[PDB]
Amino acid sequence: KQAPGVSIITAEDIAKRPPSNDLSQIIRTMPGVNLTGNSSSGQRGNNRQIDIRGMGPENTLILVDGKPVSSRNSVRYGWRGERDSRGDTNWVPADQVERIEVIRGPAAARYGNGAAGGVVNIITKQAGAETHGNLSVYSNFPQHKAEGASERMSFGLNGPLTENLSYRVYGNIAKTDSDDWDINAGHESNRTGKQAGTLPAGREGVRNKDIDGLLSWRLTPEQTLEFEAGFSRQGNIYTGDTQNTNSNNYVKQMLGHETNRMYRETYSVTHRGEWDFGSSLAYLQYEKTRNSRINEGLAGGTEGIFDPNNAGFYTATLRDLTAHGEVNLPLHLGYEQTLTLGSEWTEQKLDDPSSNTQNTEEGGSIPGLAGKNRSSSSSARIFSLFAEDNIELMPGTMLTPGLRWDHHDIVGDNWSPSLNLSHALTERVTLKAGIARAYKAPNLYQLNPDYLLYSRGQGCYGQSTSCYLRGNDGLKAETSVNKELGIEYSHDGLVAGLTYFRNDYKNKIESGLSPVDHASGGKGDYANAAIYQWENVPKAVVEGLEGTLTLPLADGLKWSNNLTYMLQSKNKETGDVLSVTPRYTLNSMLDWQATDDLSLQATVTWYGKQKPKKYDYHGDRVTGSANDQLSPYAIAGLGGTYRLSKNLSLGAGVDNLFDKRLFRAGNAQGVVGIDGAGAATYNEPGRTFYTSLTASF
Ligand SMILES: O=C(NCCCCNC(=O)[C@H](CCCCNC(=O)c1cccc(O)c1O)NC(=O)c1cccc(O)c1O)c1cccc(O)c1O
Ligand SMILES: [Fe+3]
Repeated sequence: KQAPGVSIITAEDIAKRPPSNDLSQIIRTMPGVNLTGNSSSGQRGNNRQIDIRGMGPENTLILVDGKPVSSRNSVRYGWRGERDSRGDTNWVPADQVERIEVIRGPAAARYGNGAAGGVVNIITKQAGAETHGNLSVYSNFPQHKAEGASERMSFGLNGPLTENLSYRVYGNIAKTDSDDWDINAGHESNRTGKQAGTLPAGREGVRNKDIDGLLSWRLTPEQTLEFEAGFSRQGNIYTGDTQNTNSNNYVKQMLGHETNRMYRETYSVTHRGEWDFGSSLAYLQYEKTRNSRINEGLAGGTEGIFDPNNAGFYTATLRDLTAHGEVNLPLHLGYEQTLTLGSEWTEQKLDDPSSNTQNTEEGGSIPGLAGKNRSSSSSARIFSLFAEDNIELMPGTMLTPGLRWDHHDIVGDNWSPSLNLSHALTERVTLKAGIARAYKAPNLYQLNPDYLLYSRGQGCYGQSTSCYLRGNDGLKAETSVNKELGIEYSHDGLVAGLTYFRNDYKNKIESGLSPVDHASGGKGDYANAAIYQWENVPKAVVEGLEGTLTLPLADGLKWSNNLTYMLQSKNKETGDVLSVTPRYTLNSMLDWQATDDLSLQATVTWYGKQKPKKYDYHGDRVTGSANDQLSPYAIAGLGGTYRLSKNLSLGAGVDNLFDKRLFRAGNAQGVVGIDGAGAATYNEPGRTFYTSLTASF
């Protein structure tokens, strides 16, 4: 379940540490993985997503059965690098997952665009030779009522209909209540003036509806043809969250209301063929995401708060089209080896009405940008060709080179080579090394010169004068040279391993630091504002350690541990951190199979210290509560699963047994009337009992 670079989570693991609702909860406990924001602002800080090796969650590519999820790219990408999005790990329900694969660093680059951190691939349970199904229910109960409880019901149902014809379907209904609007009261950062009384929000709630159907059709013994369609819906429950933690009356009106809904529809055709020379796979996916939410402002403090002048919903639409071909070729030659050949094509169409609406009446107008009625539409296509060769130099030693070439229709050509070595120093010991250069295509917001934010001063780098920030079709893609060197002892369920990783991070895209221009005209002190773009930041670095250790204490009894230690995370231009992660993270499970029918689990997670950014949006050094750090802390849990028959199991447990709690105080830095909160940007939920029930044939 842990090799160097790679982790599997199984369906059995999902049962022994049941997630509330989102899978991020269990995915984040792998080595190398954190749950964090994309950037340092702390904005939308209770909306944290899976991060691989400190590279940010935009560089974690989420797959379902090998097919991209791109839905979050429908949510506005803000000045400071965040989206008001819960991410893309909540589309498949926990209890219909067969396994999750997490692939980190150099072994992930070959997957291409947006895998600089790595790939997380959520794999669903499939039909068997007979009809099976299941019914899974989960329900939790926080000690403190402020905190939102979660409820989850999902079925699955699968089998043959003819000898050439099979199916699987599932459907899920779930709800995570929001935190009370006031859960952070008395923990909030200092707030004066007109910002007096405002609150850093707790966790947003979500309602889920997921329905998938799959038909697998065996055209020949060697040819399989699959069709599936997916329908999901998430609607939130709002609890006061605003980009800057300021409030108005529209915010309060909606408290408890659904203010955003994502409908996600996937249709896919997949043909899979296994024959003399080897294997073929090819697929078409159409993902259509509709992101309906309340119109928000786009200027300064008003960025990311509901806009009262223009009340009501807009709908942003993402149409994402993915097609993929491979075959593979066993090749007997100088070295016995295996070769893989493939193209990939994608199209991202984005229609977003609210995002390109900022006007130029106050900061003065911008040559080449119309102040009104700018386009909704943005798009990019990448075409890609690749080949991997997997090579047995001598038994138990493997070499895997591959080349990916990608043509982005705007950005141009990218070349992402890779090379992955494993060696058995001993029948017990294995050394692994990898060095790849991964690829990140600028997202459609960064790329678009119709996308325009404005600030009167407070958000402008290197000045207090008003400024604009503008998209930039000139940009280069972000690339990263992800190096990793690791060693693992592995014998009779004793596993002990330690990996060092460094990713050299080139052209990270980010709000720029110097004006490229100045507008002309507009009003008063704010006239002739500065113009900044999205830049490529020349160099950044992340660096750290991953470890695993697994000891069989006796037959009934297994002690497992995963360790992340983050050495460095540095924008080498500004010297500030890229993300806020914990210095280290240790997850420890004890697994007692107390009887053939009772399993018991104890867990602990230790989080290290967390430090905020050094510099504000001006580039100046922060002060007061902006500096505040989060001390190390641990979260422990007990649970069990009691099997009542082959057809019926029960679970129960406690998460956060000693009620260690944390509270979102605000964003990192201070603005006028709103003191910063440093690293205290999220809510850690308290003691929480849970129960569960799984019936299956
Ligand atoms: O005095 C300023 N703005 C006008 C005061 C009335 C606005 N008061 C508000 O409560 C609201 C919300 C203020 C909440 C605190 N501000 C922030 O957290 C903030 C964050 C990032 C960037 C900013 O410019 C911010 O103000 N501001 C606006 O209506 C506003 C409109 C257009 C352009 C802006 O930059 C805005 O902030 C000002 C002066 C220098 C620098 C600024 O960023 C200012 O907003
Ligand atoms: Fe402002």
